[PDB]
Parts: sequence; C-alpha cells; structure tokens
Amino acid sequence: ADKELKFLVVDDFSTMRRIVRNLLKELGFNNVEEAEDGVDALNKLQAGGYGFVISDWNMPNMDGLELLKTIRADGAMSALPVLMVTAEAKKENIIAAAQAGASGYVVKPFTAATLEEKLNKIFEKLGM
Ligand SMILES: [Mn+2]
Ligand SMILES: [Xe]
Repeated sequence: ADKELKFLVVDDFSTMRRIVRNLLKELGFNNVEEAEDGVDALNKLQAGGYGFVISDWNMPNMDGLELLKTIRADGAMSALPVLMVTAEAKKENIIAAAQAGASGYVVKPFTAATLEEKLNKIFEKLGM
C-alpha cells in the first residue's frame, strides 16, 4: 500500500500506541498520528487526510465500538478502513465489532507478524 498513507492510532494507553507506531515505521509508514479516545480521534479525523484507523476498544469518553459506528455512519468517512486492536477476545465482542463494520480485528497481546498480516489482509480486500 501507498507508503504515505496516513494512519491514526487510537488507544488510551501510550505503550500500545507506541508499539503500533513503531511497527508501522518498520513496514514503511511514517505518516502516523495518535489519539487517546473516540472523541480525540474524531476531532483529528475531522482535520482530514486520514486513510486508515487502528483502534482499541476500551477507552473513556468514547470507546472503540462507538468510534467505529460513528465512522461508518458518517457519509464523509463511512469506508475509512478501521482495524480493531484490543484485549477483548470474547466472540460476542468480535461479532458486535464485525457487524458494526470493522475492517479487521486483532486481539492483544499480538506479535509484529500478526499485525502486518492483518494490515495486508485489509489492504488486499480494499485493493490498496
Ligand atoms: Mn484501552
Ligand atoms: Xe490500537
């Protein structure tokens, strides 16, 4: 995928945001920003330019499911790819997120390999 693609990384914990960001760097993506929750994320997406979103689920202000639903419901971002990266692993949460339009779902903890694999899976289906 285009190495200038702009990513938005969302999680309420810096450690994870940091892992994701560094991982993206390895893959060749430097246009990367961070957000700490749904609200903070929506504001930046409103700033335009974003082409991909990686997000956590449990976060104050607006959690990841809500963010996802909001992004898919907005005519201006509805197809924005959204990859869930969360510790929630119950099948019931995966269903909800998936039904809600998630482009992918990764469970924490995860390896460098797993992430890249999922990202490419999403690129592959969107022809990116
Ligand atoms: Mn969290
Ligand atoms: Xe994330």
